Amino acid sequence: AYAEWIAVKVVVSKSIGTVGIRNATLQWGKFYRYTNKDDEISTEEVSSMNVQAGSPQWIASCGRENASSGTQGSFDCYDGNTKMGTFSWDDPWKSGATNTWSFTPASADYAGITSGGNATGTDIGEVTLTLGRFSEN
Repeated sequence: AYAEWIAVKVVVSKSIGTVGIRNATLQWGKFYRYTNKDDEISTEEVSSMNVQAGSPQWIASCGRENASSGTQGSFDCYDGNTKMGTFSWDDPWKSGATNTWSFTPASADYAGITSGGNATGTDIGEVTLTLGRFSEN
């Protein structure tokens, strides 16, 4: 249902400049133009987004309307040709389960730090994903 939703704020550091959102996939639900759940966006369009440092953009997904299922999917983040990592989430419809989400870095050259999100809510809600390029101390 629409009540199961996540919205990911993609924050690109000046250490990267531009992040390509690629390889978006959904096991359940749809993508939508935040904040309007009726304005569906294709997986191809999400997978064409370029996010610029200083101007965050949102990737939002919800369950299909009136469906007894939630939203579950992923997208990849790229620095040019180089994979940075993958953001994934699971927001089930049935009660008695925990919502999950994560960024998994492809290497220690990049990090994606998350803040916010409801682990036990009907919805995950808003999660901020802050992406940067790093070197070992």
